[PDB]
Amino acid sequence: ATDILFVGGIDETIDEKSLYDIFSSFGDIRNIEVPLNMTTKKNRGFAFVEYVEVDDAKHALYNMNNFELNGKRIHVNYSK
Ligand SMILES: [Mg+2]
Repeated sequence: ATDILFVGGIDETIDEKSLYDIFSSFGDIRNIEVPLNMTTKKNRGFAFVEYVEVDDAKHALYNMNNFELNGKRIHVNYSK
């Protein structure tokens, strides 16, 4: 367990704004990274969510792994 989550399988509509409003439910977010495709201006299918608190990351990972966002099932892993 770490305070940084690798999030995969995100729908093309998800950006930093929408992922913050989803993942901020679990606790204080230090940083969110959703790289954009410089051609489509859409995400590349993954993000990093960093919590202040490892306990918040653990709660987020339990609750969001295999959860469905906009009709797509997401993958949540500890990063590092
Ligand atoms: Mg930290």
